Amino acid sequence: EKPRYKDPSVPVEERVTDLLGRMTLEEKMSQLIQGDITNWMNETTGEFNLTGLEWSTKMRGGMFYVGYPVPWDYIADNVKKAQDYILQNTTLGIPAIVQTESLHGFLIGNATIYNSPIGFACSFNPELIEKMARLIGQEASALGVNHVMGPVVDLARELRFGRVEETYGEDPFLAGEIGYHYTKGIQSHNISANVKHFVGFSQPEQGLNTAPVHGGERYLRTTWLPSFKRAIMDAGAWSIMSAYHSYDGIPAVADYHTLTEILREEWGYKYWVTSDAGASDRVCTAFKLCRADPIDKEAVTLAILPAGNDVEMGGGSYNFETIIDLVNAGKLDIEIVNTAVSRVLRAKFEMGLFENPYNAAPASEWNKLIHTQEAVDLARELDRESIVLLENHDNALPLKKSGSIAVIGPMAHGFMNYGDYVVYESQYRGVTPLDGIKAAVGDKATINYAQGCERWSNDQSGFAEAVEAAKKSDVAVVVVGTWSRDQKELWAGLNATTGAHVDVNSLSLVGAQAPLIKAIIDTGVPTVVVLSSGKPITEPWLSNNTAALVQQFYPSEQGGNALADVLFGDYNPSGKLSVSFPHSVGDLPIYYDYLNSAREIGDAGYIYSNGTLEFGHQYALGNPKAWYPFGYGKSYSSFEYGAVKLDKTNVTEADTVTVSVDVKNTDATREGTEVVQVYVVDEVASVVVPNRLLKGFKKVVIPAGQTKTVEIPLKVQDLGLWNVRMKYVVEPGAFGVLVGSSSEDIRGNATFYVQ
Amino acid sequence: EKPRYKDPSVPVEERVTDLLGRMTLEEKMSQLIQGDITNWMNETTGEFNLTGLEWSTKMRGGMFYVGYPVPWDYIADNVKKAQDYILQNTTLGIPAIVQTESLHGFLIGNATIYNSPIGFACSFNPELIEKMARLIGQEASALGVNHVMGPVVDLARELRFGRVEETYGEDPFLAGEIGYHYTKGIQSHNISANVKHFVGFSQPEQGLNTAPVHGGERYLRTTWLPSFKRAIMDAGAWSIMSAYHSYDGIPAVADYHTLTEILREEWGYKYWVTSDAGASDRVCTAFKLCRADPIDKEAVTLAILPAGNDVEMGGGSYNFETIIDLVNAGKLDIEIVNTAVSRVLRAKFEMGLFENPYNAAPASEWNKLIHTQEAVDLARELDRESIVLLENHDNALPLKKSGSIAVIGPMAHGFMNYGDYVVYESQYRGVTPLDGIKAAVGDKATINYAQGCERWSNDQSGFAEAVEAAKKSDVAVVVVGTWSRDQKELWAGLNATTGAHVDVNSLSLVGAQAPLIKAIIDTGVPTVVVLSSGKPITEPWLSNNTAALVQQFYPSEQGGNALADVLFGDYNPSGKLSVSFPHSVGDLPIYYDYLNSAREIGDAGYIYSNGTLEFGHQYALGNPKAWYPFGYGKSYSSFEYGAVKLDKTNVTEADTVTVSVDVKNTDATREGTEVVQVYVVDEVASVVVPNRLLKGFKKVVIPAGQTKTVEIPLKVQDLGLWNVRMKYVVEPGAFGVLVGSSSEDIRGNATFYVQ
Ligand SMILES: OC[C@H]1O[C@@H](O)[C@H](O)[C@@H](O)[C@@H]1O[C@@H]1O[C@H](CO[C@H]2OC[C@@H](O)[C@H](O)[C@H]2O)[C@@H](O[C@@H]2O[C@H](CO[C@H]3OC[C@@H](O)[C@H](O)[C@H]3O)[C@@H](O[C@@H]3O[C@H](CO[C@H]4OC[C@@H](O)[C@H](O)[C@H]4O)[C@@H](O)[C@H](O)[C@H]3O)[C@H](O)[C@H]2O)[C@H](O)[C@H]1O
Ligand SMILES: OC[C@H]1O[C@@H](O)[C@H](O)[C@@H](O)[C@@H]1O[C@@H]1O[C@H](CO[C@H]2OC[C@@H](O)[C@H](O)[C@H]2O)[C@@H](O[C@@H]2O[C@H](CO[C@H]3OC[C@@H](O)[C@H](O)[C@H]3O)[C@@H](O[C@@H]3O[C@H](CO[C@H]4OC[C@@H](O)[C@H](O)[C@H]4O)[C@@H](O)[C@H](O)[C@H]3O)[C@H](O)[C@H]2O)[C@H](O)[C@H]1O
Ligand SMILES: *[C@@H]1O[C@H](CO)[C@@H](O[C@@H]2O[C@H](CO)[C@@H](O)[C@H](O)[C@H]2NC(C)=O)[C@H](O)[C@H]1NC(C)=O
Ligand SMILES: *[C@@H]1O[C@H](CO)[C@@H](O[C@@H]2O[C@H](CO)[C@@H](O)[C@H](O)[C@H]2NC(C)=O)[C@H](O)[C@H]1NC(C)=O
Ligand SMILES: O[C@@H]1[C@@H](O)[C@H](O)O[C@H](CO[C@H]2OC[C@@H](O)[C@H](O)[C@H]2O)[C@H]1O
Ligand SMILES: O[C@@H]1[C@@H](O)[C@H](O)O[C@H](CO[C@H]2OC[C@@H](O)[C@H](O)[C@H]2O)[C@H]1O
Ligand SMILES: *[C@@H]1O[C@H](CO)[C@@H](O)[C@H](O)[C@H]1NC(C)=O
Ligand SMILES: *[C@@H]1O[C@H](CO)[C@@H](O)[C@H](O)[C@H]1NC(C)=O
Ligand SMILES: *[C@@H]1O[C@H](CO)[C@@H](O)[C@H](O)[C@H]1NC(C)=O
Ligand SMILES: *[C@@H]1O[C@H](CO)[C@@H](O)[C@H](O)[C@H]1NC(C)=O
Ligand SMILES: *[C@@H]1O[C@H](CO)[C@@H](O)[C@H](O)[C@H]1NC(C)=O
Ligand SMILES: *[C@@H]1O[C@H](CO)[C@@H](O)[C@H](O)[C@H]1NC(C)=O
Ligand SMILES: *[C@@H]1O[C@H](CO)[C@@H](O)[C@H](O)[C@H]1NC(C)=O
Ligand SMILES: *[C@@H]1O[C@H](CO)[C@@H](O)[C@H](O)[C@H]1NC(C)=O
Ligand SMILES: *[C@@H]1O[C@H](CO)[C@@H](O)[C@H](O)[C@H]1NC(C)=O
Ligand SMILES: *[C@@H]1O[C@H](CO)[C@@H](O)[C@H](O)[C@H]1NC(C)=O
Ligand SMILES: *[C@@H]1O[C@H](CO)[C@@H](O)[C@H](O)[C@H]1NC(C)=O
Ligand SMILES: *[C@@H]1O[C@H](CO)[C@@H](O)[C@H](O)[C@H]1NC(C)=O
Ligand SMILES: [Ca+2]
Ligand SMILES: [Ca+2]
Repeated sequence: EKPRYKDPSVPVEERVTDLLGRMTLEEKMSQLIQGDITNWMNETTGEFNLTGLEWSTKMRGGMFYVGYPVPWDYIADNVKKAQDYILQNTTLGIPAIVQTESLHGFLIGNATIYNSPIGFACSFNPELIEKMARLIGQEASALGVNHVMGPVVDLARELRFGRVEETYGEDPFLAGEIGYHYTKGIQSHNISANVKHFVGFSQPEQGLNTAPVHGGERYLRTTWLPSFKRAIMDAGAWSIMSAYHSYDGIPAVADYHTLTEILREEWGYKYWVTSDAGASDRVCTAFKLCRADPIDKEAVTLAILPAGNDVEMGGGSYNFETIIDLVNAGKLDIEIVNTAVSRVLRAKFEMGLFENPYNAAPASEWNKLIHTQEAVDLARELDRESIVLLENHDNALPLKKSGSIAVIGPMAHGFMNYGDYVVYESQYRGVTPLDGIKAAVGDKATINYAQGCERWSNDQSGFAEAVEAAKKSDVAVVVVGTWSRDQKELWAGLNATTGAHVDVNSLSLVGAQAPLIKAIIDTGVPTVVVLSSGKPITEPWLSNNTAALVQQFYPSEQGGNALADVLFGDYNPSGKLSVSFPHSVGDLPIYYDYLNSAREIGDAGYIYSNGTLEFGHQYALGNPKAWYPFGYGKSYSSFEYGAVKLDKTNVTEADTVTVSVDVKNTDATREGTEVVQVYVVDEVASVVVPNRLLKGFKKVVIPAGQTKTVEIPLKVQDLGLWNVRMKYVVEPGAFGVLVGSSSEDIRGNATFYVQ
Repeated sequence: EKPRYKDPSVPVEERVTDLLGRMTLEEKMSQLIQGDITNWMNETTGEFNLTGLEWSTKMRGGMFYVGYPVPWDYIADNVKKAQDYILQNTTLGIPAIVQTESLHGFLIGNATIYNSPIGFACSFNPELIEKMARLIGQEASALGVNHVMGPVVDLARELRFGRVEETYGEDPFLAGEIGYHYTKGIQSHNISANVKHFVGFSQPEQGLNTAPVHGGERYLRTTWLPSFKRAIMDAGAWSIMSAYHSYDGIPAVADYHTLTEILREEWGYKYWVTSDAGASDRVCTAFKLCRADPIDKEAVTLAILPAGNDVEMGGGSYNFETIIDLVNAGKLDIEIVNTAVSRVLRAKFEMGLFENPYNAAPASEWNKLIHTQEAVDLARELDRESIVLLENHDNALPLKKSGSIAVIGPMAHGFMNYGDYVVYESQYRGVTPLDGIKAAVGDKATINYAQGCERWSNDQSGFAEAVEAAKKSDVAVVVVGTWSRDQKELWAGLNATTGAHVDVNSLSLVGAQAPLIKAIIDTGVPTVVVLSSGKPITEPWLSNNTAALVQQFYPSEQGGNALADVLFGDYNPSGKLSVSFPHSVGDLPIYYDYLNSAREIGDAGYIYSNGTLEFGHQYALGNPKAWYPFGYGKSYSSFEYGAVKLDKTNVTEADTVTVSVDVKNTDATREGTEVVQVYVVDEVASVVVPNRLLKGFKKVVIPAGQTKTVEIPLKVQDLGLWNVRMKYVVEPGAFGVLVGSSSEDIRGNATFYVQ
């Protein structure tokens, strides 16, 4: 007599079948459309509108967005009102999924802000990233959130595109490892991850946000899909978000081959796909696959729902409201609707929502769960591990805590240089470089600060003050780079050089920043430049014209403390680049995993700083090789690698090859951390393959003078290619194993053979 | 009793069967490998080596290259020796194909040099290009050549790549029309064309010569293949050359899908495919599909010959010498060899070579066939029709033949600015801008010449002389641009900014050229800039800071006379751009036929010349829209278009729609020529398609005040797409017809509907 779907002990598929058979067609439509908390919650006052909750639950009640910059109790209270309404005032009581952003911290004011993804990928520390994700899930779940819109497992393969910072770099393997760990950390709370943006999104034409992508099926399977497969199938993500683009002319939101044939029929994915925000309308408005004005809502629904895009996100025209009419007209098979709903319900059952619909903590516990010291300490630790040392001439770094230090530049103080996907007014809280350097030295050194310039201006009126600061100091630290905006300022249109919908046609420093550096170097004071940015910057004259060069991708709220830890030697920098740096925007793309036959062609030309021209061929007056390659990063210590050893030389597809190498820290006094990287070369292939691929790594702490044996496993099944019949095969033959300190700095090699 | 293959009256397929059944395996191998005239001809002395001819005919005798910078009689005599040896000293007497380059003129000294392809495509005059090709074939056949290595029907879709100049622009339709006409003109002589480079070659990664191409099958079929289909199938080209690249990871030289499934099984191509020069070795050396050192010649042959690449070009390791061993070992089916040989023989029979093996004229007739006044006049006419007027402020142009005129700049005099694929020392003959301007004015104007700068230097020591020339003149013409090299200097490594193996990471003027222009403008003398180049140049400040701006892609030997014809008003410029011009190399790609959802996104930023920054989004500080779009070009006259009329509004796939529009020349006095362009929009599609596509045009001469009715046919069968099943369909629905003066300057529109 009680419904079987309410029984926690019944197998999930039986619960899904029982619930689906009780649902009206309107109740099915409602599970597939995303609502919004502001449908019942006034964003300024927090005041409740029942009529709005009734409508939202009826028409778009399966899940709703909560990413507004409001007090914690507005979110907790109005989420509770929604879950209570569902239980008391609907027949079936299907609990809502409650969605927000988490990219590099729970998107609510005064929560912990971690460094941006492109930066924490430079840690090469997926276990530390899993701890971050567990703390983000702790913070989110405290307020009643049960779904976060991450990770991004897109690859940074088009450096003009504004969302490079949101990715884990250009490499499929590193992005897949980080996405697996991030997904696992979030879902350890029974909160759903949302792997995005499926698939092939982040190589837009011209670098423009949402522009179409040129590519074939071999590139899609070889490069784009692996990070998705690691986060979705291996970590068991409960949801996916499809993308805005077309890939070889098929919209991602309407691609049956990717969303159904690969994702379900090949991989066996069990759960649901949502569109991106207004991605449904784009089928007509951007792609012209239907009438745009007025929008053909039926045509949108008939394109995307049968393709395998189960859920329509807000931000569009709510085209799926046509489902009732389409099923009643015989234009849409009820089985397609039932499959979509089943996917959403399956995730909600497995998450535990029917047994625990509202997971918020009481108000008295929020300060014990959100912005804890454990989370702030982890923010500092992970930021510190992400900093990449690019140059260090004649032991300029680390700095002594003595004498006088100039701290110069627009990114040194006055605002926090956060990446995108932070809440409004975040930039007014956190540790700046100046704050961290002043705290580090105390009364032992004099700090001479000068802004030098505004990041958004070519005005040089601040230079004389900065030159005076440098001249009165023993060393100068100059902090410059790119900037983004928070989730109100970005969409209001305030100036930026990176972030969603902020694309660039140049990677050089903007405004007076490069001339500011030149003015300080020209004092003859040793000058340490810190790049504070969301993507590569092209200024190759910095490598040999400064005393040291440090990369800190957009910081955590502890950014200046992490930076001072490295600058003063309390931490030996250990980061390695997650993305290759070109010499110029004219040299793109620059990824390290180019196909054999790319990049290494001919001789490069050069333009001397005095204007002399030295003509070459690839290019006439420039260089297509990376300025700094994927995996690059220096240390205050030096590392010497021994002979590479394999445990097995003659293997099957079924085998694991363990790579062993002894690494010695040859420094006289300082412990350091090395990221040992393993690149695999498929020496002879039946189709053209990537020249080399990262397939393992290990980050190892090595005391001064000590030797550590580093072991890295290679699963042979993971080393295959997509052959001329579009089948995945590990072909018999030789595989080279290249071991070293970057994708170019190879210190040893070995070979094994697949039979 | 006499062999059937010798009977001219026997059907070609019976001749092929009879000859093939008489051939040894070595004789079959020899038809599939390209020899070289220098195997028997000393390039310096012309002296004959019989032993060399015997070997070359035995091992690689089907065809041979003759592109060396030698006297006419060296070519004629040593070709005759080869054809005579074949007839007297081989069993079967299979006549040789005799190959050279023809791109923009027969590649031998003192033959007619036409303007480069990217330039003559701006004529939008395929009938005039067919007359050029007929004259190139007259010149080549005079010396015993029977095969030319063109046309290039690649598209200029990557502006960094050095071979943009060799193409007919970025548009499939225009490139297909020109390639059809060029092929037809050559083959009217019973000389074979060689359509190249099949397929998808000219979008290399990073812009680098021979680098791999990312793209899908829909892009390949939609954009890359159509120009090939027009030149190959509609004009009946007797040969094709495959390319150096990989496309989505399949080498073009080893692609069974393109070379066999599309080219033969879909299209029904009857003839042969050659590799490019050393393209066979690349299967191992660049693509790593086999051992490189020592080269696995068997593996190369097993990859490319069965794929459909019949003939191995010289410049590699002559891998096909393994055919005998491979057939004898049972590794290569004799039927694959027999099919390849049959394709070569079929072309040789159809050409008429067995009846006429040596087509050279006698020496007494060479000056009546090569470099005739008819050919030189056509060179001037076609060059003049190719010049594009970009700007003309306040009737600066045309110039009067009075007063004083300054002629300034590195490209104004001292060398001819020819494109690539000219013979060694060509640059010392032809009409420079200065030569043409001095000839035009005679004693009616004073010409003040100054070089101003060297194209390859930032030295400004010549500026004072040029400023003095400008100040003493009423108007200044400044000639700058890019440069290439001839077929000895290019491969010797001399400096260049365009041409095969000369790729660039910037499109801005090189060296002191832009500062030279600024120095002349700053005199206050009206300044007319002529861009003399092989591809777009990015200098947007020229549009509104000069008096006039003229584009002349690399000239003919009559270049300065054609330029003076336009500058002084004897010809009203009529060219339209074959390729879109971006604002910056950071904005690429820039083709006009982008897919719906590309390019038109968001708001553009700007950097003022005073350094003020104006932030946008696409891009933060730049503009992804073209500076000048495909099809752009001004006139001294103005044109007013009437209403667009269609003869039929309701059509089938079988129908032709004729577009009619009245065009009036509204100038007070001057006749002018307009290129009326017709763009088709498929308003609603089942897959994402190009936003608009050129599908017809007509170049029309209109006297001042006159109205002409222009009629352009559209074959509805040509307006389809490649659907989600990769089938070509013309889908029922609306097609917009946009008529105008460029791809952006649309003056009228109409709609028809397919049933
Ligand atoms: O109306 C124009 C303009 O008016 C001004 O008055 C106002 O200041 C602007 O806000 C406004 O623009 C719209 O703003 C919102 C964000 O609004 C905040 O600012 C005002 C505050 O008062 C308010 O509290 C805030 O809500 C933008 O939202 C962003 O939308 C993008 C997608 O939209 C962009 O990208 C695609 C392109 O096609 C569009 O034209 C472009 O604008 C999101 O991008 C995807 O979003 C999802 C998250 O979705 C969630 O937020 C959006 C919502 O509709 C949906 O229901 C939610 O689930 C990510 O997970 C994906 O990774 C990402 O790809 C942004 O996150 C989102 O914040 C509007 O775009 C804008 O028009
Ligand atoms: O050995 C290095 C260097 O030594 C110096 O001493 C010398 O000055 C250089 O010549 C030399 O380099 C080689 O030069 C030849 C051209 O040689 C001329 O200059 C010297 C003169 O004394 C002599 O009479 C001349 O022959 C180059 O030839 C060009 O080759 C390219 C292809 O090679 C390039 O592109 C691919 C890349 O993989 C290579 O590394 C790169 O060098 C042609 O490109 C294709 O060629 C065909 C035409 O083929 C015909 O010419 C080449 C020949 O082997 C073949 O048998 C012929 O059919 C075009 O139709 C295609 O469109 C194009 O894609 C050039 O046309 C060709 O002139 C050598 O590359 C170079 O190594
Ligand atoms: C970029 O945005 C900043 C705001 O972040 C603008 O800064 C304001 O500029 C005016 C005059 O330029 C000042 O009086 C305000 O005090 C500025 N605010 C801050 C926080 O500095 C800046 O003008 C914008 N720049 C451009 C070029 O758009
Ligand atoms: C580019 O190539 C030209 C040859 O075309 C070089 O010109 C020679 O330069 C030397 C000294 O620079 C002169 O003495 C010769 O007279 C020049 N020859 C000509 C024909 O002008 C030029 O040097 C090269 N430039 C670079 C930067 O490589
Ligand atoms: O200061 C450390 C040294 O102690 C260690 O021995 O070498 C490191 C690497 O320095 C090289 O790479 C960076 C360049 O900028 C240097 O000039 C090189 O010696 C240093 O950080
Ligand atoms: O000189 C002719 C005029 O006679 C004709 O009337 O307009 C033409 C086009 O000029 C426009 O386009 C080019 C820009 O540079 C001008 O400023 C525009 O008026 C002229 O060539
Ligand atoms: C939210 O509250 C304020 C009143 O204090 C109001 O100005 C605004 O209109 C309200 N928003 C909505 C959509 O009712
Ligand atoms: C309350 O919500 C209903 C239904 O969406 C809406 O019509 C009404 O305008 C809302 N009132 C306020 C004050 O926002
Ligand atoms: C249920 O709806 C009734 C109005 O019909 C309302 O009085 C009651 O507060 C609602 N309860 C919840 C928990 O939403
Ligand atoms: C959390 O999710 C797992 C996996 O579906 C499930 O087994 C478990 O019961 C869930 N826990 C709760 C408390 O709902
Ligand atoms: C800086 O110096 C070293 C010279 O030892 C060199 O390897 C590197 O290429 C130089 N970097 C740049 C950007 O010029
Ligand atoms: C510029 O620097 C180069 C390289 O050191 C040198 O060869 C050249 O002579 C210098 N040029 C000038 C014009 O000073
Ligand atoms: C061609 O002739 C000249 C002799 O005048 C000679 O120097 C050169 O070696 C000859 N070439 C060959 C390959 O024999
Ligand atoms: C003549 O050709 C033969 C065969 O290729 C070659 O061995 C011999 O060296 C050549 N002699 C000259 C003078 O080039
Ligand atoms: C044929 O070969 C013989 C040498 O065996 C030679 O004497 C004769 O000149 C050759 N004839 C021709 C036309 O090549
Ligand atoms: C020229 O080619 C055509 C087409 O194959 C052929 O019909 C004709 O006989 C040829 N003419 C000569 C003189 O060989
Ligand atoms: C030149 O001037 C006209 C202003 O009427 C404008 O259309 C064009 O955009 C300007 N060109 C550039 C390159 O600024
Ligand atoms: C630069 O030009 C802009 C645009 O005319 C003007 O707004 C700005 O005031 C000028 N800037 C300076 C610093 O002169
Ligand atoms: Ca292999
Ligand atoms: Ca249509």
